[PDB]
Amino acid sequence: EMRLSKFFRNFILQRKK
Repeated sequence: EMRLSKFFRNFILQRKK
């Protein structure tokens, strides 16, 4: 939905941990 979750998404995205 947002590209903001990119910079750290590239590192790793684990919203649900």
